[PDB]
Amino acid sequence: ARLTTDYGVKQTTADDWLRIVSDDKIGPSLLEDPFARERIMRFDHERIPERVVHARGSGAFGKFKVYESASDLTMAPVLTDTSRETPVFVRFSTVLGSRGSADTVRDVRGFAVKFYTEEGNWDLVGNNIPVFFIQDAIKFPDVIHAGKPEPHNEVPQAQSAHNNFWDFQFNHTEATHMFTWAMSDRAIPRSLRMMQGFGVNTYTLINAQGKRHFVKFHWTPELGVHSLVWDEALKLAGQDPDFHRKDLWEAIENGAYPKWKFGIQAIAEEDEHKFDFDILDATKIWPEDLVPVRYIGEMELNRNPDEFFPQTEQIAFCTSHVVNGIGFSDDPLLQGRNFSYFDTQISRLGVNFQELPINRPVCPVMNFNRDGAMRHTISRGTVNYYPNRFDACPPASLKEGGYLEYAQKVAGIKARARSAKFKEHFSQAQLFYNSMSPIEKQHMINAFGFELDHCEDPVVYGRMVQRLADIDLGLAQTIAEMVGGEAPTTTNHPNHGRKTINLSQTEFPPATPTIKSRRVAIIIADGYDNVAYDAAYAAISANQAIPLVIGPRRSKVTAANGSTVQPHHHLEGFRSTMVDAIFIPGGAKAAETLSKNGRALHWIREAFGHLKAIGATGEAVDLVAKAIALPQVTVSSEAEVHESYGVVTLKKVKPESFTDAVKIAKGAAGFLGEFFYAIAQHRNWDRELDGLHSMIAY
Amino acid sequence: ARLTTDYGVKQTTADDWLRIVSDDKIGPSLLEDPFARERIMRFDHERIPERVVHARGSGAFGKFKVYESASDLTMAPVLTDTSRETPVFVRFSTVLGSRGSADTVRDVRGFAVKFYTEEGNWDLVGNNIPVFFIQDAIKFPDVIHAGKPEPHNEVPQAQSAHNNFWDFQFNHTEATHMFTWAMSDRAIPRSLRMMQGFGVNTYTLINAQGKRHFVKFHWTPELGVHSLVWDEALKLAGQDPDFHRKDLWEAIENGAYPKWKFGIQAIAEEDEHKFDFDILDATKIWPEDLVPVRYIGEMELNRNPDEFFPQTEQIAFCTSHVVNGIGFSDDPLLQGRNFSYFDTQISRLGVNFQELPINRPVCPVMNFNRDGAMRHTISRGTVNYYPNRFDACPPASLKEGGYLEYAQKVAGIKARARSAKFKEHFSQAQLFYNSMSPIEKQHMINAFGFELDHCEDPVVYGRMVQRLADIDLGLAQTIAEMVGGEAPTTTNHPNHGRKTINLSQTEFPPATPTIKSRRVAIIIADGYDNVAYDAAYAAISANQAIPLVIGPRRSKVTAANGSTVQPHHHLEGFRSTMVDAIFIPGGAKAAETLSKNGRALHWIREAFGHLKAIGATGEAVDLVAKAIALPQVTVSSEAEVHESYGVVTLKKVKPESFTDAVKIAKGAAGFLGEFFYAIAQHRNWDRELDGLHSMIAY
Amino acid sequence: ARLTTDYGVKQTTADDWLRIVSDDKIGPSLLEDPFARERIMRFDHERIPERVVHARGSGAFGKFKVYESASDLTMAPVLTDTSRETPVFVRFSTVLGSRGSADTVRDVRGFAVKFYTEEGNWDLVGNNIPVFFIQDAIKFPDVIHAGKPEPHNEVPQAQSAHNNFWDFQFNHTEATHMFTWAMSDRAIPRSLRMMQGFGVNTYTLINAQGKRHFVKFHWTPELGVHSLVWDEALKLAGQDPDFHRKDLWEAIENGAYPKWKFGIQAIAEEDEHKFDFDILDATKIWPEDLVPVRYIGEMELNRNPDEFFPQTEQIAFCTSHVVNGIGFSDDPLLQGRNFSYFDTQISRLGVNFQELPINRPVCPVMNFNRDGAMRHTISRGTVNYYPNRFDACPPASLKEGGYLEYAQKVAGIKARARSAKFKEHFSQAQLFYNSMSPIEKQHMINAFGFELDHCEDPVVYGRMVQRLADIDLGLAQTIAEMVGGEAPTTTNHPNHGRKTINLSQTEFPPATPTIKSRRV
Ligand code: HDD
Ligand code: HDD
Ligand code: HDD
Repeated sequence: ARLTTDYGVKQTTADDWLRIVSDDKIGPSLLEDPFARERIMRFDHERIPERVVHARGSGAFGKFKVYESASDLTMAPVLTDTSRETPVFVRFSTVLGSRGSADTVRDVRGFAVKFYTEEGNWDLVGNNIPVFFIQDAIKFPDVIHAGKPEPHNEVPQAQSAHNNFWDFQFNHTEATHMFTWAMSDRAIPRSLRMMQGFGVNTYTLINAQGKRHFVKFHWTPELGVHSLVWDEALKLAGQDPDFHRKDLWEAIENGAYPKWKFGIQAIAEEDEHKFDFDILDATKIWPEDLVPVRYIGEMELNRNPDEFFPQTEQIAFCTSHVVNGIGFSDDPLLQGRNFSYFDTQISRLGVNFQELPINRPVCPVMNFNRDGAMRHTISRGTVNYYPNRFDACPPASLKEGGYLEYAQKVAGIKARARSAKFKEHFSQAQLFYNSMSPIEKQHMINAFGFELDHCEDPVVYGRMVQRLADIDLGLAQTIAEMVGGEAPTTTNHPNHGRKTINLSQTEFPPATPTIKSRRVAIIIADGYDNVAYDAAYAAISANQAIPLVIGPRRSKVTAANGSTVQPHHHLEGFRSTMVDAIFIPGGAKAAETLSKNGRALHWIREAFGHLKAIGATGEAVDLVAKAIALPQVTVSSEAEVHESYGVVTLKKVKPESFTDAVKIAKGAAGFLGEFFYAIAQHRNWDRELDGLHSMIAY
Repeated sequence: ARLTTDYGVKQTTADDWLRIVSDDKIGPSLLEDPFARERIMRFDHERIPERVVHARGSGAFGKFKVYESASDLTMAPVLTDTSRETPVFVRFSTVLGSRGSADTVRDVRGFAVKFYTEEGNWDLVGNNIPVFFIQDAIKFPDVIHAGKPEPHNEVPQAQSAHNNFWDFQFNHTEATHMFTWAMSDRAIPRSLRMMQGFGVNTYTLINAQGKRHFVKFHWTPELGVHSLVWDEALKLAGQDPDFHRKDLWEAIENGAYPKWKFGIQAIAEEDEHKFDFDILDATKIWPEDLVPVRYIGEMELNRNPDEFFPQTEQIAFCTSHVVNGIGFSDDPLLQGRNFSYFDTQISRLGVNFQELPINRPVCPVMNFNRDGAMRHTISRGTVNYYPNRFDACPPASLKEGGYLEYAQKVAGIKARARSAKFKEHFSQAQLFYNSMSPIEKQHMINAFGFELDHCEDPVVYGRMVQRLADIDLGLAQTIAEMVGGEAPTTTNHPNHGRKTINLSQTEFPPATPTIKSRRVAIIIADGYDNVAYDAAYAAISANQAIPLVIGPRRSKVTAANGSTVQPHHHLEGFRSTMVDAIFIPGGAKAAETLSKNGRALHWIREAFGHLKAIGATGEAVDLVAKAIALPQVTVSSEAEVHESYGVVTLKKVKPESFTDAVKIAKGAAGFLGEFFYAIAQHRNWDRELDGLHSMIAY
Repeated sequence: ARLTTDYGVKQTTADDWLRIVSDDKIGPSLLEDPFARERIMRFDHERIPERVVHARGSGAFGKFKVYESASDLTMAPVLTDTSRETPVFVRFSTVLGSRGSADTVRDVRGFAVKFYTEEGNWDLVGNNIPVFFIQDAIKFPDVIHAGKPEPHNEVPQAQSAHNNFWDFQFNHTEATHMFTWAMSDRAIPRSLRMMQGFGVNTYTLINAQGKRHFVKFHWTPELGVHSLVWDEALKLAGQDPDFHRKDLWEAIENGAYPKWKFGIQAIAEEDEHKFDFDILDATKIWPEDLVPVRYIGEMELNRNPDEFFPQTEQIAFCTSHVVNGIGFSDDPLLQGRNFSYFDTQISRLGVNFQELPINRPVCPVMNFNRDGAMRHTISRGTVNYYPNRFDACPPASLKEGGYLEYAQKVAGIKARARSAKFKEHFSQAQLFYNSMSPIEKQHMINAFGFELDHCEDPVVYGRMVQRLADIDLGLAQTIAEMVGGEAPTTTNHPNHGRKTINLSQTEFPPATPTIKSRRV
């Protein structure tokens, strides 16, 4: 392999333009040089427009397969064939930010899946939140413009924390349910692999008998639903803007393929109008206590892209992409969406976007669509229209797999309006808030407090405080004292206190106790205990977790016994925000050095403040106890394992200390068991519920 | 094969949009319909920008091979390997007209060849005229804008016959030589298969020893150089705007692959400054009496495109495309061209145009050029720059085929100017006019007369008449009496009368006497002589010519003997302008009917006026004689074959009449032989030289 | 004012698509609706390609004026007229990051100024660092690709802290001087209003007598040169990615218009070859102890944009934009740059980009350039070429202000190579490091330590440790103990210890003691 021009001509150098030159005097560059001009021209035109929304995203290839046929609901083979595996590509994303914005901002997350079925491409373009801000697609530009950077100065980037966003939220009551979800932990996921996915809009399924069902699609992570805490999310946005992109890529590269269970909620054609809300209203969820989610399949991502730009950046999804057996409903949000995903590709990619490798279906494509810019397809023949004398490219009958258009009855008048049930805008917002656990309510309170603090206009946060009273009077009062304004004492939308299942993240734990893919920092310094170090390192690895050694330097650290190791990073190059938990082995010399290292003390205080599991043995126990300096947090004093607020310690290490079985469960006996259990729980919420984090500086 | 969307979903119909409908009442179309929107969207975006120049063109695939190695001049394998065949695609075109303009207008013709060599793509982007209007590329917009439709009203289409064109010709004397060629028969070729091709600019060749030669490339048709006459060219422009496109496609489909000999003119590096003119001046030819053309190869076109748009419309050529062993010179016209063919593709096709099938090289392409709109190429790897730690994609040394940049010495100052010899602008214009045969001079005179007649501004044609005196005083006078103005009696640029070889088309006859691919109309009517008909039809076919039967109707025509035939076209659907010659068999009843048919009489008079061969036997002889009504044109009276001005007749057909050998040569004995000889001569110029065409109304 | 379509038809609502509907049942949306389709279509096509480099940036309007005529160096009125004020628009930016990336990352900062002079638009497209990574423009794609997110996974965003960047730095020694500047505090400015600006390449000035001078342009902040500290810069990148954009907008809105002094370094045509380095080598600075900076003007930014997208996002600069009296040199980096700023606009904006309000000159434009996509200009007349019979749009003579092309002598051969003096790649890197104050050296050490820590390939940081020995042996040892690798004990490029003036930020304090614009 040797350097060539794009037209195949080999070149002798990639370092000099053709110019006039002499040993002692340089001259002008020549216009004639085709190699140089081509290099610069290709470079000059590398960029294409970013997606108008969901510009920041990461994707991977995978496979989908149903383990239970849904033939009773649909005749689409992708959902009925339990023997075939369907290839997919999934792109996750944020919504408001442009291409270089951070992964860990507070925002809705896109969850788009392209199913390359034998019957054509089916795209399920969803989000990690089940509802949306608006009921009619016509207002998408309004809500997006309001959330995006303000027009005069293009501030702020990838943030809803500003005047215009909250101005729209207050003035468009349809969005009430949505901004409640937006302030919940759902909007700051720990990993794209640890969040749900939803079709959001109401679609339809048609079976072999022609019977139709209205449906909602669900994706549920087998690792469970987990989130970051705000201070941590903001730090990561700067310290590692690629946190989620790297998290996904790393897991797949390590063989920890993320999986999701695929479920369907179905309502028979005949029961369309049997609910208090309109089942086609995208600002409404279908309470699972009324319509259960039926899980029938599983999807896993098992292969990273070969090259990001031609694949992840150029992939195009659209709600318009449906295969036989799957259809649309009169959902007024979905209806306008179909128009958009085709239209936008014209300028973002080009009219022939379906020819791009990543977008092409895996089955035969036959039609008379022709030409267009950058056309690669060459079609032989003298005819390009139907009907024609050769009966070339005839339509497919229904029996041959032709798309079945449900003959839905339609009656009414042409008008710019929605039906009666769409007028209800507060009930589910209250239901959602009511269903949140205490810690989740606290996080939402902190979110409103931060967001409205960043609204400079007293009219904006003042009005929002009034609106919050329509969700919960107590909530309004708390926010009012935090950001200003006056919380009303009454409301025309009383909160009756009902709650529902499967809304709180507490109802989505991992399929089984695990710490798979979690990152655990092992903090050391010269003189560390090689014994505790070796035990933890092996146990972390053997439990599919990632051990990351952090030391004062990234060259060499010497253990108390003389053995050495090269840490992965030094204390200044990384931060606790980047890991799931920290472990510090003993060694008097090491503990003393770390106790005088401000950066190290911060690692401990921050990990504590961010509610992460902390484990320490030997002399490191006193290090942690003194770093935290909280009487509420007790530690081991002898050879007994001790746990307090997710802080696991063992001061006196004995021969049996690391011989106990490693059981990831409540009330484990050994040190590693209890430590891993704290990690498996993701975060220690009691630490925050008891206000301990508020006492620490991090 | 069944109808599907571009994303692979089978459809049941291509005739109805999804709408609200009932048996007796139709309703509105639905926005949700993805199949219909995709159909219309693809259609809405089918067009791409036409080429800014040479927009109207036709192309085909073929092969090239040298039969004599030019290793003494270059080490480029494409010009030294006599055992390999190099695939090529050639696109011919006009210059000024937009996409739907006519093939047979008066204009320079493009002759672009893309050589898909094993060492990369080499493009020889030439024209059918050896020189150009300007010396510096910076003025291309000026000459093109002047010739193109005038800006205020966009008139006229594909014509140099208007004020602005001739305004520029007069004011920019560098163009004198060129407009002389433009008014010659070279600008109205009979077929793209019957014209020469030239690189025009001076290129360079470098051999294995590193020695360089300045060169000119030539393409010479084996069918010879032939042209149409003006009245005919204009009629065809309307009657069949695709005349040349069809001519090329038909010949190839019929197995008559057009061929050209490839030749090179070479001047040693050391003799660069040994001529009166600058050898890098594109407004100058290298007189073949001074520098002979060395023919070393042959190219043939043998395959029509599979689909016009993705291939012929999207192919991109550029002077920048050169392979090792071939280089550029300081030709100030060529220098700027190199910049243009890359630049223009950005908007016409797209930055990734080299990825299109038709443009891709046939050898490996390896470099770090990346991304860009509509990117199909996927490159695995973590590096995309040089130098890199994996030494990925290193440059090729000269021994490995790396492009050799000649270390040409350069000395002077930075300035917007040309050197001394470039200042000569009239000598070769005179040489060209002097070298033209009498008939060619007459055709040029008629051209200037027609072109200037179409110039509304007295200042424009008035000045041009003055300029013509700088070419030939007699020419100026003749044009002045034809279009107005006052021809000067003197000139500061005397024409010394010298002539040179290989300029007149008379010096480019076919490789051997032939009528291959020529079209011959056989005009009949009920009662025609089946004998003469059968004889001519078989002889035409057996000599690789195309017999086209033309009758009063296109259903059935009955011969005098009762046999029948269905003509290819009726008299009103075709015209003599579309064929090379006409033949009319006998049959008293047929001749009588045709003698009273105005359209038929016109076929004869027009064929005569356009100088085409006319053959007739039996009763058709009197038909032709009376249709032409010229004493100067004599015809057979007995059983003897008679020829007069390309009109071949035989009044009394005998058993031996069609048993003579068919010899295409001067003074043949048989009727078919003499008739075919007249056809092989292309046109009868004596007919025009003696003013016989002027006596006929057609 | 009432809601209308783009074609002027008033609408009754912006909340509902036209559909089939009844009091109790909603129906499908109608295809016929032009108002709704137009709303969504305009929205669907709002975005245009971001700049291939310097995608993240912020700008403002201002004015420039020379207080001392430089007529001895040039006859360009913008630099000789002390009575006129020249309007300008300035866009500041980072280099590697895409549009939504953070303001406070470690990176070179772009400092582009468009001068709307009466004699045409003059753009001075500079950076906040005086030198560059490469000597020949042909390698721009290499250094940019190396620094940008790696191709397979598009990681990391707006950071030089990764394998490929440091792989290129080590392997292309021309970049040694540059990466030293990149690790200094210059790459993490506290404010765009507190950093210098440099033309970087060597330009030329021609006076009324036709005499030429080779020059370097300088912008020096009156508030002084100040920087953030790393931990702070990283936190801000997440806590307020618009920190610099807001800093600039706020200051201007509050009436604290940022100012810069404009200076010129000039070398007479005759002394072109009198230095150890080639004066046209962009990897070299002209030591101010050898060639002093002559300050002659001042520029201030005093007005924020009316709308970011049509102005700040769409503005196009190019080194090709020079007015009479200002020209180019054979600087092999500048030479290729001229080609690029015109070419890239074709896909980023469109061929008629010069018609956009923000790009249009303030003086008459007359030529025969025509058509092109989205053409707004309408030209009356039947002629569009030169020469023509009406002598329409004739050229301007030199006395009439026509651009003066210096008749520079040129002699040599056509070849892909640079001259002798370009071969020196380490001297100034050492000079720069030597000139840094103790605190600045410490910050650079911390930078190398952080950057190389983020290089996963032992070969990458291992080689860089070896390269650092060519700058300073002590530096290499310190970095080696911080990130790994083995610091060599010797070097073929000894550091002689010489220092020079005006490199350390300590030599650029505010014009006068102040806390103006500071937040407390
Ligand atoms: C009619 C306009 C409209 C409406 C009402 C919505 N969107 Fe949308 N969306 C677009 C118009 C759009 C778009 C402008 O057409 C985008 C960006 C560019 C593109 O390719 O598609 C897009 C992309 C886009 C993506 C990114 C696909 C990718 O990764 O490329 C996701 C995940 C969603 N949308 C999700 C949703 C959800 C869950 C919605 C609420 C039910 C929603 N969108 C309503
Ligand atoms: C610098 C500008 C310039 C100059 C001085 C010329 N041309 Fe050119 N030509 C172009 C700029 C151009 C172009 C604008 O770049 C075109 C049209 C679009 C395209 O692809 O290439 C083109 C196309 C084009 C084609 C058509 C290739 C095809 O079939 O696509 C031919 C045959 C020529 N040119 C021939 C010539 C000859 C024989 C010239 C005189 C020696 C000449 N051109 C001078
Ligand atoms: C030949 C390629 C090339 C080279 C060698 C450089 N650049 Fe460049 N630069 C471009 C090719 C480019 C570009 C690709 O054409 C850009 C981005 C898109 C655009 O409009 O211009 C650009 C933009 C760009 C901008 C942003 C203008 C804005 O705000 O829009 C600045 C400040 C610079 N460059 C500064 C420099 C400096 C100080 C350089 C070293 C002396 C340099 N560039 C070398």
